[PDB]
Amino acid sequence: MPLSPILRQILQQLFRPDMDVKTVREQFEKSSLILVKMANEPIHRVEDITIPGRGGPIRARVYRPRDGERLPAVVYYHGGGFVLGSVETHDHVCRRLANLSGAVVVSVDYRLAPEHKFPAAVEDAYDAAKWVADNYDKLGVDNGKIAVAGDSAGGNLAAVTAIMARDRGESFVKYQVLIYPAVNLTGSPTVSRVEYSGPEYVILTADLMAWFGRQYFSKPQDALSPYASPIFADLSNLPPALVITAEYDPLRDEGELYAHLLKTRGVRAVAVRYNGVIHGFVNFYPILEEGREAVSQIAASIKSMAVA
Amino acid sequence: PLSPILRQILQQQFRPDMDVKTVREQFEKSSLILVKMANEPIHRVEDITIPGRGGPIRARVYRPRDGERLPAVVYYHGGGFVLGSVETHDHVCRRLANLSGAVVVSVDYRLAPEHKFPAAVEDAYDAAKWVADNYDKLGVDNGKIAVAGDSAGGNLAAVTAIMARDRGESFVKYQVLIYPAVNLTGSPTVSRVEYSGPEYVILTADLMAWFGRQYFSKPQDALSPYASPIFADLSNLPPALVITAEYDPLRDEGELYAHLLKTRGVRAVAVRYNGVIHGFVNFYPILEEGREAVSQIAASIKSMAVA
Amino acid sequence: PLSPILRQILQQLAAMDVKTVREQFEKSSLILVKMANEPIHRVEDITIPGRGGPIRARVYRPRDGERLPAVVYYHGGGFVLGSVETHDHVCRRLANLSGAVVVSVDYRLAPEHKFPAAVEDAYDAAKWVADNYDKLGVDNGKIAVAGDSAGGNLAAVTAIMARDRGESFVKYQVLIYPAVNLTGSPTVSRVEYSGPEYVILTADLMAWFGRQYFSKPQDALSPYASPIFADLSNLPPALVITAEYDPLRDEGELYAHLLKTRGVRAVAVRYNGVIHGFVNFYPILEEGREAVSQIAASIKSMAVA
Amino acid sequence: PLSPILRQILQQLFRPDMDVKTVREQFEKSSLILVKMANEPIHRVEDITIPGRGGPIRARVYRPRDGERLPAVVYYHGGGFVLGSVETHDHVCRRLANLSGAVVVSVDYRLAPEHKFPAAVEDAYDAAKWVADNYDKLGVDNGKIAVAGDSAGGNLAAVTAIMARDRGESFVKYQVLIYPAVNLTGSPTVSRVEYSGPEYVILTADLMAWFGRQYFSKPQDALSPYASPIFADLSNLPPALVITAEYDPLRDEGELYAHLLKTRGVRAVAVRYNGVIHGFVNFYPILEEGREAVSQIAASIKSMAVA
Repeated sequence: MPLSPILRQILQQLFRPDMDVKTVREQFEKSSLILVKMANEPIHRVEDITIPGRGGPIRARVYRPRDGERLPAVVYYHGGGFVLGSVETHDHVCRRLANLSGAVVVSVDYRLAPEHKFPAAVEDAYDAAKWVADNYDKLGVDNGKIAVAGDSAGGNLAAVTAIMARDRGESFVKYQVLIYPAVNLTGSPTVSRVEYSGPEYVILTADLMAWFGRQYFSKPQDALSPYASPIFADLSNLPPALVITAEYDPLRDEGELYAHLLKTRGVRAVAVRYNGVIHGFVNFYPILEEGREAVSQIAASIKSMAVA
Repeated sequence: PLSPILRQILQQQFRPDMDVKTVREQFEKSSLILVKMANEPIHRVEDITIPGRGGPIRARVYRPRDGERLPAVVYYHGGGFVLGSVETHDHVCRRLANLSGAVVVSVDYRLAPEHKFPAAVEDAYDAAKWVADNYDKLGVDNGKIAVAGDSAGGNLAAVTAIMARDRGESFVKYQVLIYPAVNLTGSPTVSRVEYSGPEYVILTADLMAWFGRQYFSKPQDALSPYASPIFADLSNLPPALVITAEYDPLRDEGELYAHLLKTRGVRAVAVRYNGVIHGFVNFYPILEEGREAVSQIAASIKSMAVA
Repeated sequence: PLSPILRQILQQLAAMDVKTVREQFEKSSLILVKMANEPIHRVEDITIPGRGGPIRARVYRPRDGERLPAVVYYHGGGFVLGSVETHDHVCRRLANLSGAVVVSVDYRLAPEHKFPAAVEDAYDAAKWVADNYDKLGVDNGKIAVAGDSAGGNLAAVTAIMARDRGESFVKYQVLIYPAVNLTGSPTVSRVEYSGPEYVILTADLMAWFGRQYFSKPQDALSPYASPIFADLSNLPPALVITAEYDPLRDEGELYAHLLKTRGVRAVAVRYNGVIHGFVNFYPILEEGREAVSQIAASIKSMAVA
Repeated sequence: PLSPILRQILQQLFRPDMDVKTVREQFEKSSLILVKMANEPIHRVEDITIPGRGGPIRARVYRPRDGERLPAVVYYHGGGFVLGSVETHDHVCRRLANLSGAVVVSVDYRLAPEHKFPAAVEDAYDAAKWVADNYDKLGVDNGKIAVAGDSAGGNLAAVTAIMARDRGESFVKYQVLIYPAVNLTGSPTVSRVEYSGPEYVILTADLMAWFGRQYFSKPQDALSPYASPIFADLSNLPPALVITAEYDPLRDEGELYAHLLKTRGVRAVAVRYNGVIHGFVNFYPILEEGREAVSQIAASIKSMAVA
């Protein structure tokens, strides 16, 4: 299927491996905020909290779409290659998710690389989800059940959080939504990785992916950890999964294989491919119909635990 | 790959010399097994008679809650233009109604070969138009009507939007096409040949050719845009959600239809469900993909996400 | 992903009545012909009496001998463009590598001669070669048909016509990214690779060719226009070459498959990283050289049979 | 779709706890059926002993015609680095020799588990270098040597080209990789999972995992570029022809390898054979795809068409 015409038009606008992390971070915030502002999403209540993690205080933003106790809970991890982003760059997606799902969304401001190498973000991701499950009365959410959700690098963090919970014999993760996740962080190529990582696709080029990996990892061998590459994990007894992939996305192949691999272990799991679009398309919902459709789908899937 | 549960299911005889009544009986019986295992509730449900140009059209109205000015979905069941009824898709409609908050009106359009094309197309338009016109008796909002259908009914849904468009009418605000047949000529796509071998069971080459013979008076009739909406003018059509399945003969054409809508300025989204075959939505009591699809469909209609 | 050198070849390609488009196709093709600079032992032009009048054909003979194998070749060009001259290099190289006499047919071009003018010429020339083997020094029982793109269509249709008459002079068919469905019925590849970025065969160019070829668009429904709708039984064994980034890729590969369903031995090979028309670029494109080498050797040994 | 006859061939039917010798016997026996039905002629053939670093290596020399300074092909049989011999691919080597005009030297490299990685790799390079060094004894042209191999043998061919390059040697002018394994880690591609279920028989998920356990001392060794050449520096390698199969687990990595070669300025062609599975070349007596492949490969070597 071809690129959606509008996306084709949006892509015609003009990164380097030598740029410093700070500059790239600032541009990614600036660019992200354009989308947030055009979304202009409402939210009934929102506040930032500090969650005590292993590596220090973790900032989280709590989006509450309505009044009431024992509300459903989503722990959300923003994308950005493990290097970029924050709760600010995905704020609109979280608000809309909250409002459509009726769930309290807790978006976790995990530690970024290269300052905090793998597994810093993984630790924060687990610590924050566990904190939400354990401190439900402070938040007015369900006792010790959450859905985990995230996009791209955040989809990795969602999958691995589920895995870490399973490895610790914890049962608080009830549902997982992986939005075009990176599940193999080794340098091993898939057809989609090579096919859609050319400069022409902009958002996730080969050069950028290589750069993210150099920031994320302290040593090559860490890419082989199942907490880095969850596609190498034992996938039994993981919670039901929705995996969203994009057609013209380097991570498409591995995303679709993860869903299948989940099923081979008897986990209920659905993979859906959005045609016509690139990696990261959910954040463009104000101007891409596919983004709106995905947020609708993700919300309703969480609300009813449709895959379970 | 095919979902593991689906591989087990697909393990196990249609003939092109079967008489329509037999195929109809077996289709209803199989379908009803799925309806029973779903065991869906509904607040209110009534069967009505819509007076169509070609005669009386039975429809089933599923009301999931109380209130006037509820949104509505006109639903067209699949079955090759030859099989099925409101009964065969009753679970899907109740579940759609419940999740969407919308009144679902499922249409028992006339079947081929007794009523060849364009009988069912004309009934599909009449039924949808009747729902619009009689919004008050239904307690539905005439400004919030969607059309939806699976397979052949996905065709009838798409064509109904076209028919309304051609008459300058605006009562279809949204269309959800669940693995629709949009090119009824024998022109192949890669998917049409790839997933139509006997081992896929549900929509085989033999089965497709047989539907075609039942539906049309002459094979050339498939060249009509009311038969093959992929050949229609597609401008000024309502926003569309197209659901496709990975292992589906109709996959390519449905994804192509979504794309062609976009090229005419119509907002449209194609989503492919991996590891599943044509017809998988009706299998939702046992396929997670099915449940996810109904969830997706209902929410997309409820919020008109694609618009 | 596209071959990098083919990226650079397309970036340098951007950088209309039929006459002008014809002349530009001729001029740029000749660049490739000259850079190939292929030798040939003997070459001369003949005049084949066809139903529609005389048909120019070029005979490439690679060696001395009577009873040589024969290939009737039909050039591409969307039924509107091209000539024996635009594909001279490909034909010379095919003959040298195969050892076969190649008879390239200068079939009548649209819009001057609408469908089925070229179909009629393609059949008449293939038959003439079969009938006139002695004056050619060829074996009338070792004739293959071959052609690229529109010429691929002509070769498939010529084989169908012979079949319809119960004639057996066509023993092998090599369809080089053929167009087998000329209707507006879409395939995924037709839409996927027909954007401006691919240059050689864009949607606009395909539509333009269709308007030139057909007197009315519904003529595409004829099985002599769209051989994918023909009965495919008892046709000669086939080699079908497709290109990965080609609108016609799906239908080419569908055609090979449907031959198999009817009991015809048939092989479909897809060349990765390349676009429609890649064979003619062989002097600067490794896929092109490989394809000519494969086609020539397949013909020589009738490997698929 | 699968070629209909291949669908038949497959339908006429390994377990991960079988011992190496039983699987070797069964592989040899079944291979020899195909060798017998080809019944290829050869002008001259004899077995020689090549002194490798790790000991004596049997090679079979197929000479298709008279003359000194004939071109040469060093050929490595497939079999997962565990099965096979010069015997199992004898027909393919004879036919390749006759069609190419080249002397073919099929190398009986050491098999795992007895001789783990990098035993076969060292034998492969040593045999090829020996051919280049002893060109006068074989009557070949030391400036027209190609490497070739199928599956595991395609890996060995690829890696031999890399080893020659790493030593500043230039005796490998051409490489033909027939559905090679170029990534021996457990990292998946779409094709690896898609076509590795039991219904494909020839190269299943269980068989692939079993081969990886035999070949490697420790699992990390697969990260070596001499085991997984797709991770190697690919600059300054010889021109490549890569043959893939549509319904093959190794399809994706094979196509990726040809492209990676291109990114480093090496001339390379990847061609996908449709309708067929891994190993299809050895089936040429009964598969048109097999005969076409042998024709293609031999002609490409003869003229060094990709160069």
